[PDB]
Amino acid sequence: DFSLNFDRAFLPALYSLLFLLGLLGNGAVAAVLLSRRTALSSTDTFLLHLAVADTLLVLTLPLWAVDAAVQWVFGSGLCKVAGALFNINFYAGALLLACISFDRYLNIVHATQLYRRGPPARVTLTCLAVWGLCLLFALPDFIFLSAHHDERLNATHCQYNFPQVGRTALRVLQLVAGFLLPLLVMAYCYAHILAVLLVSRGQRRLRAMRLVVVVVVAFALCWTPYHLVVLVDILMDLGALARNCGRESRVDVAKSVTSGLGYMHCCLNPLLYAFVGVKFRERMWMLLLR
Ligand SMILES: NCCCC[C@H](NC(=O)[C@@H]1Cc2ccccc2CN1C(=O)CCC(=O)c1ccccc1)C(=O)NCC(c1ccccc1)c1ccccc1
Repeated sequence: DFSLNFDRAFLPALYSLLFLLGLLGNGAVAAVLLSRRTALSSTDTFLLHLAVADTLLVLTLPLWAVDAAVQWVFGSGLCKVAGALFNINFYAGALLLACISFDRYLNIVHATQLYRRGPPARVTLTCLAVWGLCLLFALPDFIFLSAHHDERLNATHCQYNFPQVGRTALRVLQLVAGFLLPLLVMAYCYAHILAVLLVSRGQRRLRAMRLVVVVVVAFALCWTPYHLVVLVDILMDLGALARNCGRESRVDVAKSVTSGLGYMHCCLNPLLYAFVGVKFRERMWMLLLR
């Protein structure tokens, strides 16, 4: 019962603070961006969509906190709705970070082949593609997610009724599409950005390099701890390890803590991609004056 009590005494407050801070940060980013009368640049649009995704993901948190505390008490319909929202927004966030990195790489590395004389380079096509792909990936949540009434704990939670092979397949898709592909795209793009910036000439390059390194390190540190534990759980399930109660409890608590840390990244997104740029701070100041 150690894992259950730890969840009870630790998830409510953490998710409450995440909810407050995410609603106050990503909402502020969204408002600052939507306050713009003129056009919005490519990275501005991607940041807007990222802010919306993070807002929804944090919005669904308190229901999950209640789930951890006592039990699901909203029926299966809200189980399905919340799960779909969660997965859609998580995948959207990952792919939007990858798209932001690719846009930065295109603008800085291939700087002389994409030059434009101050037009709006509309990028809504990729945003629609991202959202459609996220819906396609979340379909299984729409299909399977239900609220089983456990006869072992007498509880009632939002869990999948997949077959075991299905659970492993969904875990593998999570790992591949949410972590590995975004991480590789980010790594390539930002390594090339650094390679270009080290051989550039200016005084603004230093902050750019530091920001790039911080962004990559933040993503890696925040998300690796959870995906590594997910890989350990896959290894256990496929027979690569021996099951026991103590290991089960360790895995459960580790998953809880690592997931908390991971959603802390969607909490921190405003502090890295939005508030550090002079453009966004100027827009924020203008808005607050208004
Ligand atoms: N043993 C019971 C809990 C097993 C799931 C595990 N729950 C947690 O750890 C914490 C703490 C915790 C404690 C005890 C009971 C419940 C929870 C809920 N948690 C949450 O925050 C929400 C998760 C959730 O109910 C959910 C999310 C999406 C769709 C449907 C449901 C977890 O793995 N959650 C994050 C994970 C994931 C969730 C569901 C299915 C597959 C994976 C994830 C999803 C997307 C991106 C990254 C990670």
